Amino acid sequence: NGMLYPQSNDSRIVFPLDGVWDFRTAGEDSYPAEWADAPLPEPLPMAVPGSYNDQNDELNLRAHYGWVVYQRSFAVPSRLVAGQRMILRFDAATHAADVYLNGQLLGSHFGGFLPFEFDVTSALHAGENLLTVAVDNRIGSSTLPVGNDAGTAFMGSDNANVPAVAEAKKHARRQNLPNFDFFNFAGLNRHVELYTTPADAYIADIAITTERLDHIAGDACTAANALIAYDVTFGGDGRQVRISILDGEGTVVAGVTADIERTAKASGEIAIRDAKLWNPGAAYLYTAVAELLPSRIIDAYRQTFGIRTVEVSGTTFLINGKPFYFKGFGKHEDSYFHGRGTDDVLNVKDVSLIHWLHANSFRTSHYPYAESMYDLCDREGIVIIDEVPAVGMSWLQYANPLVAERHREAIRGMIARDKNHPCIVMWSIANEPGLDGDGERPRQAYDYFRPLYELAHASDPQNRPVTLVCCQNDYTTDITERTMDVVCINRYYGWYNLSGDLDAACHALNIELDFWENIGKPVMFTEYGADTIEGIHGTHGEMFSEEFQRDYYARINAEIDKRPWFIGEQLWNFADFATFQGIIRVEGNRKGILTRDRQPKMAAHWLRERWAGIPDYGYK
Amino acid sequence: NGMLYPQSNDSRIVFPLDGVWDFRTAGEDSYPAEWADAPLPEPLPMAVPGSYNDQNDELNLRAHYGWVVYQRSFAVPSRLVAGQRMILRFDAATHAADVYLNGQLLGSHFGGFLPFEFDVTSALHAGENLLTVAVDNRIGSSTLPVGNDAGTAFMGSDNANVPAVAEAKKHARRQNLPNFDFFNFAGLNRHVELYTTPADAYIADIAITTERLDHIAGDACTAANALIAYDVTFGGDGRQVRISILDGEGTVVAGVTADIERTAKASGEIAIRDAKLWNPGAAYLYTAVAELLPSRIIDAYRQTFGIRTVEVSGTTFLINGKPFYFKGFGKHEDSYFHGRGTDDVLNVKDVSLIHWLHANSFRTSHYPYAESMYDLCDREGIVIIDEVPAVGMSWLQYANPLVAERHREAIRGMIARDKNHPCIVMWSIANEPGLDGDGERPRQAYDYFRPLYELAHASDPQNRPVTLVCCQNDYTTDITERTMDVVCINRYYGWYNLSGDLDAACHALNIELDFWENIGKPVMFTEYGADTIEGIHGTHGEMFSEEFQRDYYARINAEIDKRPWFIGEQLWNFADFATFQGIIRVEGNRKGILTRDRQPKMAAHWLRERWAGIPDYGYK
Repeated sequence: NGMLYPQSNDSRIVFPLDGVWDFRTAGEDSYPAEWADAPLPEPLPMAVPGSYNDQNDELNLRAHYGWVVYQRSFAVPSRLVAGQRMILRFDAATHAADVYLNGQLLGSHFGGFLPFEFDVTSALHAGENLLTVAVDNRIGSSTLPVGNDAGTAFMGSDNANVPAVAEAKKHARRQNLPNFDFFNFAGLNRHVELYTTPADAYIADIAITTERLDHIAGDACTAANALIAYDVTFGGDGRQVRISILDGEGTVVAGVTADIERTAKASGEIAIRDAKLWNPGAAYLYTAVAELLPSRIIDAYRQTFGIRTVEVSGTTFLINGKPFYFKGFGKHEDSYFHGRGTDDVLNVKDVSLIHWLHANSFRTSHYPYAESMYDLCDREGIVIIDEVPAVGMSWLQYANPLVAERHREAIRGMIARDKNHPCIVMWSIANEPGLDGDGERPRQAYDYFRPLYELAHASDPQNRPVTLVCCQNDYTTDITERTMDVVCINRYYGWYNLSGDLDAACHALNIELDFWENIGKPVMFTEYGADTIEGIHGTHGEMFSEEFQRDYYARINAEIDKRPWFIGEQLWNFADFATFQGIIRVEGNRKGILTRDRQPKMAAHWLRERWAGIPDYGYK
Repeated sequence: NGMLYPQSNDSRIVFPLDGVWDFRTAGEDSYPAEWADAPLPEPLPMAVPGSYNDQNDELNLRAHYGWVVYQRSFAVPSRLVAGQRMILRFDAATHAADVYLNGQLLGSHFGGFLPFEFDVTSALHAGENLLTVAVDNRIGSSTLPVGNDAGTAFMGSDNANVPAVAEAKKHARRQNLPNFDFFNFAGLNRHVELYTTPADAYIADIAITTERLDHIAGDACTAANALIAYDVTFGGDGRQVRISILDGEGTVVAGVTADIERTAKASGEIAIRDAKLWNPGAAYLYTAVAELLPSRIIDAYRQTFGIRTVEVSGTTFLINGKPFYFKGFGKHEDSYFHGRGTDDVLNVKDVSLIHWLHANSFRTSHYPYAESMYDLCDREGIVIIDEVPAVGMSWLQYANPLVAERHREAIRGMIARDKNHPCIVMWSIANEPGLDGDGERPRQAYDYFRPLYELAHASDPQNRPVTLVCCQNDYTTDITERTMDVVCINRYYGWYNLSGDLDAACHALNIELDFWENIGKPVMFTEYGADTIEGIHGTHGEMFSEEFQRDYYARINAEIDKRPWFIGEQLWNFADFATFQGIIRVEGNRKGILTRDRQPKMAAHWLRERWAGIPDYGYK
């Protein structure tokens, strides 16, 4: 269950496998088995980590459907592997992968956005090893994120009644048709590494929680006492683990030795007096050092954490008991040459842009992001809503057992991966599924989602709030969104409807606001905005101009400011990003308040000025 | 019935009324009629001719619904009006006008793209005269071009099932919702002038026709003999008219003196040897000078004309008996500050661009253009397909008698204004009306359009072919298009359907071309294309890039080159132009091969190269 990010220390070494690999495209539903047995013939170079789609302009890899195959060699010293447990970790391979080492199948994985690993202690050998990783990009009616099996991509144009068109569709080259509004970037999107733990007994998982705060200071910077809980799981095979709590200067401030009981597990609580709390805008981090004992140490793992509480109370969202206000946007992992490939230079810049804007939060629309971005947000005091790739879903999926299982896997796997970040305050279990309509459809959606909501509460030792991000729908027949712990709505009044009329758009919004006023749940925007081509200007700004985007936020934000129970504004989007090509996507989605190159459109300046005058705590 | 453009000479003077008029916005369904009795109060300046929408950036005149009132003063010497018939001509007031001169209502007009005039002999007086013109911009289900009474504009986005949207629509500010893909520019779009004829008897109309050509040269530059026919109508009240035919040097090469018979009319024929023929790419113009005899001259008009025949024969389009191929585009009367207002600097520049491109034709999409433009294409050898504003129609309109009358007025009024131009080779009676479907719908559309097809044939003394420009539809249940003289199809395979997939698009195209091969009529494109933002580039061009627009035409044009019966390629559009705002219109329609400022995109260079190798005659 545990997927602690590989660490190097006195018991453990991490050997990164990143670099420029060999690569070949292969078939729509096969690849040659002998490519895992001997060097790939006539290989193309491919950097990892990185999407493969934008790394070759001689090929049209954006159009590729099916498999591709990655390969490299690596050698490691014998004295490093001797006696150790050897683990090969894939931070992400999108969407599915088969992995081979020295011609032997290690195993397969499905789920493009969460890590998997393999024990390679016995397949490794001395000298050069040959690592082949076949990667399947296919999406469809049973994958998460959801592909369309036939027809068009999401928000695609059609003339389906034209006989020529129905006929030509039967014979068109097969391609992935996203039922989601971002490009289907594929491949070894995050890092690959070999790493070492002791073999006889090792730390397999840690979980740290904030159980209780007594007498939080008026400014929320400290509490008189913090009660944290620890849970350490071990693998392998009278034993003990020492747990030391380090403050932000590394000083030991608490420490206990705990008995390991046999799914070997040490569990307990620790009191921290004068604890320093973690807050949006004022991060503070501790470390939990777990040392498995035999003076010598058998195994060790340093787990970062932050001391804070999260609680929904009536129509308030309380962090360390203070009424928080979300200022932010949905993001994407998306950039010009990487595609969805992790890039920590961009993560760092993006976090400073978040501060420059005076935002305080974002959502991982629409898949768990690379692990380092959460470590960055823990240290920079940015709040995250962590979301699974359950985007594109409708009634066809709810009745599909394989989708339900993949959905539960993504939820468990996300929470297992990310449970220790203080910056995560809330989980999202889907983006824009079909929840409304008539007949049994609202109930069928409810019955699909209610156990997933429960599953997110039960997998999280911190028991954070759980939401479901809702599309623009008939809010009167949707019975699912209103039961979430926070209502998170995507609304495009004045863009996809009442187009360009901000008066009518604000009047429509207030009518739906009047509906949510009585539900008695905290409500926030998780999407709203307007496609905007930088450099299109007008004195009376129309759709696609910079002015219209600034006018859109100014008018919409003035409405929600009148609602005490509206606790957050996460717009769509932080930055322009790539989508499948289509008549409404001008080189992708252009709702960024920043360009794809992260430059600020007029609305970013206006939003930065508004957010500089809105406090994290106490705005409502 | 005739609308000869105002001409000055020994018997007639034209007094222009263009310039900077006074102006006011008024109400949605009314304006103050006492404004005709005195200077408009607190007036704005407004240049005439021109759309008013983009002449004031303090107000949002693009958003204006209803009436505006223009006004100016003018004075002329009494010795000029003395004894003369005084005609006040509006070349175009879009869409409807009430016209007042010195407080007297002169009358009203509907039809925003065709000239209309009033006899003011008895409403003029010495000194300053006060001219007041109310202009009505409203469109709806009984106008041509067609507006939508509720709902969205054409190609508009909606979320109609959201209750807040349905409720906000009831109270939204009224705006015109075009059922056509171009901005509803209104005002005194074309020139205003007062002109003189003799009162007692005057030339009222002139029509010249090329009746027959004997022994046309191999290169079609001359014929051994040409038979032309004249028809001169007079107003007012043993008389005669002298008709002289001047060649391009002004030499009288033929001439006749004809008897006038009462409705007063002179008609006859005139043989012209070694006649110099008007062809695409090689214009030649004659002048028919009509002189009303009493040695003195009572009245005179100089009517330009060109000698050429047009004939559809099987699957060929014959100009002077040679098989012609259309190269060109739909156009728009559209530019940055003028809106739809006429601009002769622009007309001259566009005609030079048509030459630069090696194009030979365009269509007047989707309304008759200004009269100067056709004179310019007469002298520059550019063929025109002339089209009425019947755009946006479906079954709702076919049962409306007010609309059917407007449609007959537009066809008769277009052809009466334009009959003499040799550059006009073909009439279009409608753009993209609903024609297909099931039940009685196809037959209803056929019963509506067939009398209009006959009316165009019978209004035109030259009896040129008539078409109807068809939208992308189910060509197997459309039964009207196939009965036109030439089949003119708007097709967006690979743009609005099969999006981005040029192989699938070309397959679909060929399936439809197989249908049309069996029909046996000459066929041509009148629209096809791809929105394109200049500067957007990719090595594998995706939609909106310049490379995609170029690849779109390369692939499509290689398919129609395989079809001998496919007689023309008029793409959409010559240049980017403004539309009602919406999610598919990035600052208007971007399918121009030129930008709105007439700069070549990549595709314009590619097309220029293809067209330079394609002859006007004999390519197929």
